Amino acid sequence: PITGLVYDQRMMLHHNMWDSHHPELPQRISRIFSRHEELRLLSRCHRIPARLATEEELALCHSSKHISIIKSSEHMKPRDLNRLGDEYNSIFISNESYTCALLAAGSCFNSAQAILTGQVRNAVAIVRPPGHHAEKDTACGFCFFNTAALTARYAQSITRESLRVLIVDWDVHHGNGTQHIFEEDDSVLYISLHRYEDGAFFPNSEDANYDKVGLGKGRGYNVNIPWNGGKMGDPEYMAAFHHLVMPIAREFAPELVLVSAGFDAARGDPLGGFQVTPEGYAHLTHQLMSLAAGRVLIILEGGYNLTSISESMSMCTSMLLGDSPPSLDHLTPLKTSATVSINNVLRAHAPFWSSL
Ligand SMILES: C[C@H](NC(=O)[C@H](CC(=O)NCC(C)(C)C)NC(=O)c1ccc(C(=O)NO)cc1)C(=O)NCc1ccccc1
Ligand SMILES: [K+]
Ligand SMILES: [K+]
Ligand SMILES: [Zn+2]
Repeated sequence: PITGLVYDQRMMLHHNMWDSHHPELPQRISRIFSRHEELRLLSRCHRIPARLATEEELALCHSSKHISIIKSSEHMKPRDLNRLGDEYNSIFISNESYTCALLAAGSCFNSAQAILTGQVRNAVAIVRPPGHHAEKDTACGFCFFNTAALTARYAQSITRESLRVLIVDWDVHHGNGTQHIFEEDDSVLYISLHRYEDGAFFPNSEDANYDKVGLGKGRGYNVNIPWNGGKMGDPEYMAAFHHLVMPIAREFAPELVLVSAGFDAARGDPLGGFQVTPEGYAHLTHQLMSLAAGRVLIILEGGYNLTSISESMSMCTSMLLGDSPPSLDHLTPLKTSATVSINNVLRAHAPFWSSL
């Protein structure tokens, strides 16, 4: 069994012209890549080439107007780049942003293709800018195009329209864009765990609550696991996976698993305030590998402590390669509010999933 890896240094060119120290740094992906080399993980993987997504591929999820506007940023003057960035919630743009976003999506397309055609069993994509806040018609939260959602649609386009795709989003923030793109869809099961705080955490919408279960034929195929009341870690994520993510995922029986793998719930993250450990992320990865004949693609989203994300994603790759899961700490008892959250989600999703 072969693990694939895609990384292209050109995705470092997207940058914040107003604040060179903004945490969504080019060095996020180069530090992760260097750690894969130091831990001798990189040489164990099949190297998947990056490529640009095409505009027809972007149109699987995004409107013609959104694609055109972001594409035009490649040729804008600084004053226009500044004005364009201000037309979105939490976006900075440079002349290289569009190309980097194309590279991030196209890299994931090549990895999903490699997985689905049997060239590799599973794969990891070290990409930026991230994707899961991007909506059909707008950029948001450092995301221009929704890489994970696009990869699900691309995978369906090269197999069959009904290919069952699971997206697990363990970035600390809700993937509002991914939820909305698939809200009415029963072919793509979206499961997000995220810091919620009764709506007082980015992206600041009640769409992230546990009672948003999907719409129409998609009812039951949107699973929000919202955390409230302080710092969650390995015990809470392991419990949510044990009682919610994996039972629902097994009943759905995905043919492809995409992980929106932000590492901003990691211990040490300056923005997330949580303390999932690298061993925790290894155990989450190892559980997902029991799905979909092992067809798992791990896609970088957020995560802003350079050392934490480098250790955390390297631990995921080590699991994909088949290494034994590392020992976890003594798991402290579940925090009270996490028990509440799990009970709320179970109650909301019991109508739809007999295994609950
Ligand atoms: C005030 C509020 N602030 C933000 O939205 C900050 C903006 C920023 O960059 N701050 C610098 C900092 C990151 C160092 C804190 N963004 C995030 O906190 C953030 C963090 C992580 C991810 C992510 O993707 N993780 O994976 C996405 C977004 C803001 O702008 N309102 C403007 C508005 C306009 C229009 C409507 C509503 C609102
Ligand atoms: K999430
Ligand atoms: K869905
Ligand atoms: Zn995030």
